[PDB]
Amino acid sequence: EMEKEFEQIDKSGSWAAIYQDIRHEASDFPCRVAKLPKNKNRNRYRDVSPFDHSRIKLHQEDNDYINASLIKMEEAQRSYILTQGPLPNTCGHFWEMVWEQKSRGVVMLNRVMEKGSLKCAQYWPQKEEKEMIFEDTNLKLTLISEDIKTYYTVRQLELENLTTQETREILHFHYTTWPDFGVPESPASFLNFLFKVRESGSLSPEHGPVVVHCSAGIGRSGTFCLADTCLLLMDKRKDPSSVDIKKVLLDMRKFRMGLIQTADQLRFSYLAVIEGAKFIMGDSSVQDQWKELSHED
Ligand SMILES: O=C(O)C(=O)Nc1sc2c(c1C(=O)O)CCOC2
Repeated sequence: EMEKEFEQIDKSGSWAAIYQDIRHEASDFPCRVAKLPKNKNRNRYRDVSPFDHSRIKLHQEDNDYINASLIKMEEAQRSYILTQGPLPNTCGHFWEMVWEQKSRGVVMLNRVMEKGSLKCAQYWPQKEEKEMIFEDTNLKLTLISEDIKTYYTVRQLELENLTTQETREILHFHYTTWPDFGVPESPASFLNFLFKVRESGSLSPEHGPVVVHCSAGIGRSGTFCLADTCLLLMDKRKDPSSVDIKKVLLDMRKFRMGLIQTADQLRFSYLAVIEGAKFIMGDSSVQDQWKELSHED
Protein backbone atom coordinates (compact mmCIF):
# COMPACT_ATOMS: atom_id res chain seq x y z
CA GLU A 1 0.00 0.00 0.00
CA MET A 2 0.68 3.79 -0.57
CA GLU A 3 -0.32 3.90 3.08
CA LYS A 4 2.63 1.72 4.14
CA GLU A 5 4.90 3.82 1.83
CA PHE A 6 3.55 6.89 3.57
CA GLU A 7 4.41 5.51 6.96
CA GLN A 8 7.90 4.44 5.99
CA ILE A 9 8.48 7.93 4.50
CA ASP A 10 7.18 9.78 7.56
CA LYS A 11 9.02 7.57 10.11
CA SER A 12 12.33 7.98 8.35
CA GLY A 13 11.07 11.48 7.59
CA SER A 14 12.42 11.56 3.99
CA TRP A 15 9.70 13.45 2.03
CA ALA A 16 12.36 15.97 0.77
CA ALA A 17 14.62 13.31 -0.64
CA ILE A 18 11.65 11.45 -2.15
CA TYR A 19 10.51 14.69 -3.76
CA GLN A 20 14.15 15.44 -4.74
CA ASP A 21 14.11 12.12 -6.50
CA ILE A 22 10.97 12.84 -8.44
CA ARG A 23 12.48 16.12 -9.49
CA HIS A 24 15.60 14.34 -10.69
CA GLU A 25 13.81 11.73 -12.69
CA ALA A 26 11.21 14.00 -14.26
CA SER A 27 11.26 14.44 -18.01
CA ASP A 28 12.86 17.20 -19.84
CA PHE A 29 11.60 18.03 -23.30
CA PRO A 30 12.12 21.19 -25.30
CA CYS A 31 10.03 24.35 -24.88
CA ARG A 32 11.29 26.26 -28.00
CA VAL A 33 8.02 28.00 -28.93
CA ALA A 34 7.57 29.22 -25.32
CA LYS A 35 11.05 30.64 -25.57
CA LEU A 36 10.54 32.48 -28.89
CA PRO A 37 11.02 36.28 -28.53
CA LYS A 38 7.54 36.96 -29.71
CA ASN A 39 6.13 34.92 -26.79
CA LYS A 40 7.97 36.70 -23.99
CA ASN A 41 4.91 38.71 -22.83
CA ARG A 42 2.75 35.55 -22.89
CA ASN A 43 4.58 33.75 -20.09
CA ARG A 44 4.23 34.76 -16.49
CA TYR A 45 7.42 33.04 -15.17
CA ARG A 46 10.61 32.68 -17.15
CA ASP A 47 11.12 29.25 -15.64
CA VAL A 48 7.65 27.81 -16.27
CA SER A 49 6.90 26.86 -19.83
CA PRO A 50 4.83 24.38 -21.74
CA PHE A 51 6.74 21.55 -23.52
CA ASP A 52 6.40 21.87 -27.29
CA HIS A 53 5.00 18.37 -27.72
CA SER A 54 2.09 18.82 -25.26
CA ARG A 55 1.38 22.53 -25.47
CA ILE A 56 -2.14 23.82 -26.41
CA LYS A 57 -2.21 25.52 -29.79
CA LEU A 58 -4.66 28.39 -30.25
CA HIS A 59 -6.60 28.17 -33.57
CA GLN A 60 -5.28 31.57 -34.70
CA GLU A 61 -3.05 32.34 -37.70
CA ASP A 62 -1.26 35.17 -35.85
CA ASN A 63 0.37 33.50 -32.90
CA ASP A 64 -1.06 30.13 -31.72
CA TYR A 65 0.96 30.30 -28.43
CA ILE A 66 -0.49 30.00 -24.90
CA ASN A 67 1.24 28.84 -21.75
CA ALA A 68 -0.93 25.70 -21.38
CA SER A 69 -0.49 21.94 -21.69
CA LEU A 70 -2.63 18.96 -22.23
CA ILE A 71 -1.93 16.36 -19.56
CA LYS A 72 -3.24 13.26 -21.22
CA MET A 73 -3.55 10.36 -18.77
CA GLU A 74 -3.88 7.27 -21.06
CA GLU A 75 -4.48 4.50 -18.46
CA ALA A 76 -6.78 6.69 -16.27
CA GLN A 77 -8.55 7.87 -19.29
CA ARG A 78 -8.80 11.53 -18.19
CA SER A 79 -7.13 14.63 -19.57
CA TYR A 80 -6.72 18.09 -18.13
CA ILE A 81 -5.34 21.31 -19.49
CA LEU A 82 -2.86 22.96 -17.01
CA THR A 83 -2.15 26.58 -17.48
CA GLN A 84 -0.78 29.60 -15.78
CA GLY A 85 -2.89 32.39 -14.30
CA PRO A 86 -3.90 34.50 -17.32
CA LEU A 87 -1.82 37.81 -17.82
CA PRO A 88 -3.70 41.00 -18.76
CA ASN A 89 -2.80 40.46 -22.49
CA THR A 90 -3.73 36.76 -22.55
CA CYS A 91 -7.22 36.58 -21.00
CA GLY A 92 -8.62 36.57 -24.56
CA HIS A 93 -6.29 33.68 -25.47
CA PHE A 94 -7.33 31.86 -22.28
CA TRP A 95 -11.01 31.94 -23.20
CA GLU A 96 -10.23 31.08 -26.85
CA MET A 97 -8.48 28.03 -25.45
CA VAL A 98 -11.58 27.13 -23.40
CA TRP A 99 -13.78 27.57 -26.50
CA GLU A 100 -11.59 25.67 -28.99
CA GLN A 101 -10.83 22.83 -26.54
CA LYS A 102 -14.61 22.52 -25.57
CA SER A 103 -14.07 22.55 -21.79
CA ARG A 104 -17.09 22.67 -19.54
CA GLY A 105 -15.09 23.46 -16.33
CA VAL A 106 -12.30 25.77 -15.10
CA VAL A 107 -10.65 24.97 -11.73
CA MET A 108 -8.76 27.90 -10.23
CA LEU A 109 -6.67 27.11 -7.16
CA ASN A 110 -5.17 30.62 -6.39
CA ARG A 111 -6.36 34.10 -5.59
CA VAL A 112 -5.73 37.08 -7.86
CA MET A 113 -3.81 38.60 -5.00
CA GLU A 114 -1.33 36.47 -3.04
CA LYS A 115 1.72 37.24 -0.92
CA GLY A 116 1.37 40.87 -1.74
CA SER A 117 1.43 40.28 -5.49
CA LEU A 118 -0.86 39.87 -8.48
CA LYS A 119 -0.74 36.17 -9.16
CA CYS A 120 -3.39 36.17 -11.88
CA ALA A 121 -5.54 38.61 -14.06
CA GLN A 122 -9.17 39.17 -13.12
CA TYR A 123 -10.14 37.11 -16.19
CA TRP A 124 -13.90 36.56 -15.37
CA PRO A 125 -16.72 39.19 -14.55
CA GLN A 126 -17.26 39.64 -10.86
CA LYS A 127 -20.87 40.89 -11.59
CA GLU A 128 -23.78 40.01 -13.78
CA GLU A 129 -24.46 43.65 -15.17
CA LYS A 130 -20.72 44.03 -16.23
CA GLU A 131 -19.80 41.31 -18.89
CA MET A 132 -16.33 41.07 -20.43
CA ILE A 133 -15.70 41.31 -24.17
CA PHE A 134 -12.38 40.10 -25.42
CA GLU A 135 -12.10 41.89 -28.71
CA ASP A 136 -8.92 40.12 -29.83
CA THR A 137 -10.38 36.64 -29.89
CA ASN A 138 -13.92 37.99 -30.24
CA LEU A 139 -15.51 36.38 -27.23
CA LYS A 140 -17.99 37.62 -24.65
CA LEU A 141 -18.32 36.28 -21.09
CA THR A 142 -21.04 36.91 -18.41
CA LEU A 143 -21.45 35.87 -14.80
CA ILE A 144 -24.78 34.02 -14.65
CA SER A 145 -24.57 33.39 -10.96
CA GLU A 146 -22.30 32.25 -8.19
CA ASP A 147 -22.40 30.11 -5.00
CA ILE A 148 -20.07 31.40 -2.38
CA LYS A 149 -18.86 29.06 0.34
CA THR A 150 -16.35 29.92 3.07
CA TYR A 151 -13.33 28.40 1.39
CA TYR A 152 -14.58 28.27 -2.32
CA THR A 153 -17.08 29.60 -4.83
CA VAL A 154 -18.78 28.10 -7.84
CA ARG A 155 -19.69 30.45 -10.70
CA GLN A 156 -21.72 29.84 -13.71
CA LEU A 157 -20.41 31.79 -16.70
CA GLU A 158 -21.82 32.19 -20.18
CA LEU A 159 -19.17 32.19 -22.89
CA GLU A 160 -20.19 33.45 -26.34
CA ASN A 161 -18.37 33.15 -29.54
CA LEU A 162 -19.48 36.47 -30.97
CA THR A 163 -18.55 35.44 -34.49
CA THR A 164 -21.09 32.72 -34.63
CA GLN A 165 -23.08 33.87 -31.66
CA GLU A 166 -22.84 30.29 -30.24
CA THR A 167 -22.90 30.28 -26.44
CA ARG A 168 -21.82 27.73 -23.81
CA GLU A 169 -21.99 27.46 -20.14
CA ILE A 170 -18.70 27.20 -18.20
CA LEU A 171 -18.51 26.26 -14.51
CA HIS A 172 -15.75 27.96 -12.51
CA PHE A 173 -14.63 26.25 -9.28
CA HIS A 174 -12.56 28.79 -7.32
CA TYR A 175 -10.61 27.46 -4.31
CA THR A 176 -9.77 30.64 -2.34
CA THR A 177 -7.80 29.33 0.76
CA TRP A 178 -5.08 27.14 -0.78
CA PRO A 179 -1.82 29.14 -0.13
CA ASP A 180 0.71 29.52 -2.93
CA PHE A 181 3.42 26.87 -2.34
CA GLY A 182 1.20 25.47 0.43
CA VAL A 183 -1.34 22.72 1.01
CA PRO A 184 -5.12 22.72 1.68
CA GLU A 185 -6.24 23.18 5.36
CA SER A 186 -7.10 19.52 5.30
CA PRO A 187 -7.64 16.46 3.08
CA ALA A 188 -11.35 16.76 3.96
CA SER A 189 -11.79 20.20 2.44
CA PHE A 190 -9.58 19.30 -0.53
CA LEU A 191 -11.75 16.19 -1.27
CA ASN A 192 -14.88 18.17 -0.58
CA PHE A 193 -13.78 20.68 -3.35
CA LEU A 194 -12.60 17.87 -5.72
CA PHE A 195 -15.87 15.92 -5.44
CA LYS A 196 -17.81 19.15 -6.06
CA VAL A 197 -15.96 19.47 -9.42
CA ARG A 198 -16.54 15.77 -10.14
CA GLU A 199 -20.33 15.92 -9.32
CA SER A 200 -20.85 18.83 -11.64
CA GLY A 201 -20.10 16.71 -14.72
CA SER A 202 -17.05 18.78 -15.85
CA LEU A 203 -14.57 16.00 -15.78
CA SER A 204 -16.67 13.76 -17.82
CA PRO A 205 -15.41 12.51 -21.15
CA GLU A 206 -18.21 14.04 -23.23
CA HIS A 207 -16.64 17.50 -22.59
CA GLY A 208 -13.24 18.86 -23.59
CA PRO A 209 -10.54 18.53 -20.88
CA VAL A 210 -11.12 20.54 -17.69
CA VAL A 211 -8.90 23.62 -17.49
CA VAL A 212 -6.96 23.60 -14.14
CA HIS A 213 -4.87 26.69 -13.21
CA CYS A 214 -3.08 28.17 -10.25
CA SER A 215 -0.69 31.01 -10.67
CA ALA A 216 2.03 29.00 -12.70
CA GLY A 217 -0.13 25.96 -13.50
CA ILE A 218 2.25 23.51 -11.77
CA GLY A 219 2.22 23.36 -7.98
CA ARG A 220 -1.40 23.59 -6.75
CA SER A 221 -2.73 22.30 -10.18
CA GLY A 222 -0.38 19.26 -10.15
CA THR A 223 -1.47 18.41 -6.63
CA PHE A 224 -5.15 18.63 -7.67
CA CYS A 225 -4.65 16.52 -10.84
CA LEU A 226 -2.43 13.97 -9.07
CA ALA A 227 -5.07 13.15 -6.36
CA ASP A 228 -7.87 13.09 -9.00
CA THR A 229 -6.07 10.69 -11.31
CA CYS A 230 -4.91 8.47 -8.52
CA LEU A 231 -8.51 8.04 -7.30
CA LEU A 232 -9.74 7.45 -10.85
CA LEU A 233 -7.14 4.82 -11.51
CA MET A 234 -8.05 3.07 -8.29
CA ASP A 235 -11.88 3.26 -9.24
CA LYS A 236 -11.52 1.47 -12.54
CA ARG A 237 -10.21 -1.59 -10.87
CA LYS A 238 -11.32 -1.06 -7.29
CA ASP A 239 -7.70 -1.77 -6.39
CA PRO A 240 -5.84 0.79 -4.18
CA SER A 241 -2.73 -1.27 -4.22
CA SER A 242 -2.34 -1.10 -7.92
CA VAL A 243 -1.81 2.74 -7.69
CA ASP A 244 1.74 3.99 -7.68
CA ILE A 245 1.52 7.71 -6.63
CA LYS A 246 5.15 8.71 -7.49
CA LYS A 247 5.00 6.97 -10.81
CA VAL A 248 1.71 8.68 -11.76
CA LEU A 249 3.23 12.08 -10.91
CA LEU A 250 6.15 11.08 -13.19
CA ASP A 251 3.70 10.11 -16.08
CA MET A 252 2.10 13.57 -15.61
CA ARG A 253 5.44 15.38 -15.65
CA LYS A 254 5.90 13.94 -19.20
CA PHE A 255 3.26 16.55 -20.24
CA ARG A 256 4.07 19.52 -18.10
CA MET A 257 7.17 20.46 -16.07
CA GLY A 258 7.29 21.00 -12.34
CA LEU A 259 3.98 19.39 -11.32
CA ILE A 260 3.86 19.62 -7.54
CA GLN A 261 6.11 22.36 -6.23
CA THR A 262 7.09 21.12 -2.77
CA ALA A 263 7.67 17.94 -0.73
CA ASP A 264 4.74 18.76 1.58
CA GLN A 265 2.37 19.12 -1.43
CA LEU A 266 3.66 15.59 -2.44
CA ARG A 267 2.94 14.49 1.12
CA PHE A 268 -0.48 16.13 0.99
CA SER A 269 -1.26 14.12 -2.24
CA TYR A 270 -0.71 10.79 -0.39
CA LEU A 271 -3.03 12.00 2.45
CA ALA A 272 -5.68 13.05 -0.10
CA VAL A 273 -5.56 9.80 -2.12
CA ILE A 274 -5.49 7.65 1.04
CA GLU A 275 -8.57 9.46 2.53
CA GLY A 276 -10.41 9.46 -0.83
CA ALA A 277 -9.82 5.73 -1.32
CA LYS A 278 -12.45 5.19 1.45
CA PHE A 279 -15.13 6.67 -0.85
CA ILE A 280 -13.75 4.81 -4.01
CA MET A 281 -13.79 1.58 -2.03
CA GLY A 282 -17.55 1.96 -1.36
CA ASP A 283 -18.05 3.89 1.92
CA SER A 284 -19.83 6.84 0.36
CA SER A 285 -20.57 8.07 3.89
CA VAL A 286 -17.15 9.79 4.06
CA GLN A 287 -18.25 12.23 1.35
CA ASP A 288 -20.81 13.74 3.71
CA GLN A 289 -18.18 13.77 6.51
CA TRP A 290 -15.77 15.70 4.33
CA LYS A 291 -18.46 18.18 3.80
CA GLU A 292 -19.11 18.56 7.56
CA LEU A 293 -15.39 18.70 8.32
CA SER A 294 -14.76 21.21 5.58
CA HIS A 295 -17.06 23.79 7.21
CA GLU A 296 -18.31 24.76 3.77
CA ASP A 297 -21.09 27.44 4.80
O1 LIG B 1 0.35 28.73 -8.16
C1 LIG B 1 1.04 27.80 -7.87
O2 LIG B 1 0.56 26.82 -7.06
C2 LIG B 1 2.49 27.58 -8.45
O3 LIG B 1 2.83 26.48 -8.85
N1 LIG B 1 3.21 28.72 -8.52
C3 LIG B 1 4.58 28.87 -8.86
S1 LIG B 1 5.55 27.59 -9.41
C4 LIG B 1 6.86 28.72 -9.60
C5 LIG B 1 6.54 29.97 -9.22
C6 LIG B 1 5.16 30.08 -8.72
C7 LIG B 1 4.44 31.28 -8.14
O4 LIG B 1 3.14 31.30 -7.92
O5 LIG B 1 5.06 32.30 -7.99
C8 LIG B 1 7.39 31.18 -9.44
C9 LIG B 1 8.53 30.64 -10.35
O6 LIG B 1 9.08 29.38 -9.91
C10 LIG B 1 8.22 28.25 -10.02
